[PDB]
Amino acid sequence: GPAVGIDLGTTYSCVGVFQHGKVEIIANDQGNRTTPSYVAFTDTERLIGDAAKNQVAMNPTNTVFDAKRLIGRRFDDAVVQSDMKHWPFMVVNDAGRPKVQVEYKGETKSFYPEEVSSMVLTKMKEIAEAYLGKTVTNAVVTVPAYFNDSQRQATKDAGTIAGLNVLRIINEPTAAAIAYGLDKKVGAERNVLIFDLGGGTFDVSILTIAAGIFEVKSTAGDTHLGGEDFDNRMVNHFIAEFKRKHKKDISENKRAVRRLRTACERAKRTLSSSTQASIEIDSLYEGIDFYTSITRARFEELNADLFRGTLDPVEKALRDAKLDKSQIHDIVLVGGSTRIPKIQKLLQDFFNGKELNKSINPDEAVAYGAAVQAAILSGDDVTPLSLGIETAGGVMTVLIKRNTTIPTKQTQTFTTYSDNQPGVLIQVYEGERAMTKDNNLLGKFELTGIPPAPRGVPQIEVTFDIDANGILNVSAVDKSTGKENKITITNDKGRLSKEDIERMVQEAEKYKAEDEKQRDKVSSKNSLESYAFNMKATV
Ligand SMILES: O=C(O)CNC(CO)(CO)CO
Ligand SMILES: [K+]
Ligand SMILES: [K+]
Repeated sequence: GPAVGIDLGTTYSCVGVFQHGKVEIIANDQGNRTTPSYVAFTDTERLIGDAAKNQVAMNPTNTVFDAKRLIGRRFDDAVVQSDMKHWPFMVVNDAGRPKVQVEYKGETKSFYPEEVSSMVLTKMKEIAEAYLGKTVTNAVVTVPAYFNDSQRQATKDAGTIAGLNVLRIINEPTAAAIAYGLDKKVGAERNVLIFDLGGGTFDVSILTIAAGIFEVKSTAGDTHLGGEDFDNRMVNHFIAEFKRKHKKDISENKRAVRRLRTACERAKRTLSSSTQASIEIDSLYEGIDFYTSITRARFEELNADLFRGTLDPVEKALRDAKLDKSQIHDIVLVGGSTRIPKIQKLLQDFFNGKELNKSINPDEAVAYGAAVQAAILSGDDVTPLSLGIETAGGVMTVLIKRNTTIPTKQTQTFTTYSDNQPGVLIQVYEGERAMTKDNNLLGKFELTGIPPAPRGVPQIEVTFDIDANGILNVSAVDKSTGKENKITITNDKGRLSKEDIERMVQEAEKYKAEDEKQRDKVSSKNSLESYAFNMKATV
């Protein structure tokens, strides 16, 4: 049958299907297009989704949430340890592997984070099956771009337990871009900033999209910032107001705080579309009815630090991506909290008036992209890789960047690394990695007869030329004598598939921090040696 796209989120999960040329976000039993990522254990039954969240106050100890925070992690991690403080459910050490302890049918039961996530995936699969009328096995599950291999594997394992065959694990920012069809946009290297403000998590990702290939240049955000924090500021304000107006603290009564929180959540939604919102609660504390109103401006004032702090991760992502704000070509809003007008104004003003892509429901965009990717996997002139030469230390120095329109001619000047160097070896490589060993060797040629001189004085000009056919000609000239040597590298049709380019870009993303340190180690950027570093029998 048709494959489904699943957004497994920390607070909420969404499932979508591409059928008859259209993506449909599938509603649950209660008519909700988003299902809470909550699993509840009771003396008689196991509850998943909205039902679990509705009874959380009654059974906090046995209601589980924020499993995505523990997936593919270790009990020792500071994140795990810090998070446990705010969780009513028990997290226990099992040989350093985090597991949740709950009471189920009178037996204490412990479950892995992937097991809890599998139960959420089971509900999403069931929601899809009820809508489709057919069993759904194939699925594409999304993960945060910063997730490591163990977290991604743990997510795939959760689907495997659920009975789903996970065709691919894809980044949530990449899924949002696919939903907006940024990949299908014409041209070269569009830079995309995904601004994701969920209920409990904030993510900012910069992606460069070129010829259908996505590269995650940078990631930034706050794992503990979301819409709930905005609700908390409103709740604290109203508790203070009641204490001033009626001289009572309602914080003692759990039900009173819960009723106020629900009113604050409804008011925040109203404030997204209206200037003011009304709070009406009967007998909130000691029989006193609380009837009051809040303006959008007061809501903005209560959350001013949180709203403006959103720009700081955007600034860090731009610095890590080494891009100016002007170089961003597309901005995508993901998450319900992005509906807030102040957040949109702060981002648009920071980007000097740039339009924001908000057209697809922010809560459903990641699932929408996952569904398009699932369909593509199921039935449903530019340069592919960076081209460069090896510099001293086996470093890759790029002369032609990936996705550069062809024909192109690029020239750089290099020097000897050793005193009285007789010659230089020009080694041509293809790849996105800092070291040539991690890149592909295309050809090598030798320039010799260099006049004896101190290191840094001989000048060797290397030129890369691509005739429109795509044939690469690499030439080196000794500037002192005019002596030259060149290699012609044939472009075989089908040498690289789309997957081959994707794997090498994904490898560069996985090792970006380590790759940067290797670039920092060599003092001179363009010094050339007379030997292949990869074939040296040292270290
Ligand atoms: O909360 C998260 O896990 C990430 N946020 C999204 C919800 O899953 C996914 O991108 C969208 O807000
Ligand atoms: K997801
Ligand atoms: K997020």
